[PDB]
Amino acid sequence: MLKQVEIFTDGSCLGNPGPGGYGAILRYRGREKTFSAGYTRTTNNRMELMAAIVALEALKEHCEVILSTDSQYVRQGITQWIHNWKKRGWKTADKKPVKNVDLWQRLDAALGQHQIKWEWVKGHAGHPENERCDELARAAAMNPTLEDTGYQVEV
Ligand SMILES: [Mg+2]
Ligand SMILES: [Mg+2]
Repeated sequence: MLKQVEIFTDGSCLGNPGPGGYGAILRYRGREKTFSAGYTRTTNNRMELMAAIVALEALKEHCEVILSTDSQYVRQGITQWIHNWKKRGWKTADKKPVKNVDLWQRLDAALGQHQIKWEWVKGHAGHPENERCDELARAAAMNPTLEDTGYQVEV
């Protein structure tokens, strides 16, 4: 049997683009570990991906992971887009590079490490760990210390 683990994720961004941060909680046997960092210019959706990437990459063995997020962007990519990407070489139908391909490829690499069950929640109301992830992400966005070196500025 695989170790069973729970991960909760959220991103936060003060603009589009603007300062942003991610927040994640990894829970195993009651014990909780938190992850967060802040970036000077980024987007909310890139921070949503970073939260999942960082928490999954922390795992040192193959796990069964219950992954909970309210991000409709992450949900659309996981359930609607990534199957096209893997057939098309990570390009659009116009043979153009897909947006945020650097983070989507990193997330896909981390996801392939584990047995993943996704828990798509509707919001933060009633989900205390997801609310705490939002607090972690917002706190980092208010004290950014890194550059989002993979963000291709759109403006
Ligand atoms: Mg969010
Ligand atoms: Mg948020």
